[PDB]
Amino acid sequence: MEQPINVLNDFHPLNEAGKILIKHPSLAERKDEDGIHWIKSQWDGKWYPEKFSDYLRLHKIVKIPNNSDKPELFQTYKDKNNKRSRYMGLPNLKRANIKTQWTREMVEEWKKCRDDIVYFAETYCAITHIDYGVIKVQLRDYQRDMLKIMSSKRMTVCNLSRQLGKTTVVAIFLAHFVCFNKDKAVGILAHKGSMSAEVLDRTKQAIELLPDFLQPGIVEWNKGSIELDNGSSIGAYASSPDAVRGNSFAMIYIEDCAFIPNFHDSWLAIQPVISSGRRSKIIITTTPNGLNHFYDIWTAAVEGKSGFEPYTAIWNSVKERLYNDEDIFDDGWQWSIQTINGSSLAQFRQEHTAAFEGTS
Ligand SMILES: Nc1ncnc2c1ncn2[C@@H]1O[C@H](COP(=O)(O)OP(=O)(O)O)[C@@H](O)[C@H]1O
Repeated sequence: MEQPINVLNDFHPLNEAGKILIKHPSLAERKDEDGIHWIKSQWDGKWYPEKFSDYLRLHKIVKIPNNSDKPELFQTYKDKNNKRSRYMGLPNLKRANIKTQWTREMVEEWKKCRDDIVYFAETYCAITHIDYGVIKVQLRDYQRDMLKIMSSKRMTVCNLSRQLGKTTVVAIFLAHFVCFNKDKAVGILAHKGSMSAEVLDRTKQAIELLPDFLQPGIVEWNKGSIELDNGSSIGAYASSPDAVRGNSFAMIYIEDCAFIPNFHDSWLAIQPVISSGRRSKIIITTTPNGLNHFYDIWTAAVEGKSGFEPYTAIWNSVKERLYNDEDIFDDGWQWSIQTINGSSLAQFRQEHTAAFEGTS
């Protein structure tokens, strides 16, 4: 008699010791509904089609309609043929302080966007599909959750894994913040100034695609900063105490925090910003880098010893990873095995499970 009767013959590197971190897909619940077979994921308790083709089939592909002829259709309208209303002859950008008359429906739609960030994202924001092109973005569950937390909490710290598409959500969040709030100065901080310029560029792209009624008039449009007619702005900087002390930000966004050398002095300088009577917002996102400064920030948040709300999302947040090479749902069994085998458990734990190398 070899291994017992009812013991699965498939093993996974992640279950390297008595601890089952990933359950075999054959043990999951299954059901038939809507004419197809479904399997329940162990990661979120949600149902997924057995076939990747159906997973793709069930997603809506809607292009961002190009409408520059019918104002009545204000939701998709952008007056780019009339370069008089344009900024620097730019067809996608709206000109500042331009007197415009609105209808009742337009005011309500604008308010709806101001108060429902998720609705704003999936109705007026996009991503570039490989073959379909520029279409409206359908947020991943973690992106929807992240957007909601960043908007509802004054300070948020996100411990994320790599390649989750987080820049897309950050861009939408910043675009939303400056478009629906007045006189708010936003500062983007990163290890290198070039990194912050990239975040700013992604945010500029989102604003550019917005219809006339949602897009604020453009006052300034540089590679290092922008200013809108509502008085809000965004600037890209290299993290340092001087960058923090040198401006009065309503919001500071820090990119890849755990990989910023000597961040401690920047963190120190941010304490007065946090405790200021102006109630500034602070958003931090990063993947782990051992037991350094970020580990301390994260731990305080998780233990409730700071004003920061913690948020985390790991590798299984990207659902395409839950289908194998034969386009069959396997809850990420194969993807994780190949990723670990192609690197190592240590690298996978840090890079994809958001674990802190600096062991407990
Ligand atoms: N909800 C989504 N639906 C479809 N594609 C997405 C989504 N979020 C991100 N992406 C795509 O993932 C790609 C890489 O993500 P990006 O936003 O650059 O962040 P990161 O580089 O950290 O993954 C982008 O080209 C983007 O089009």
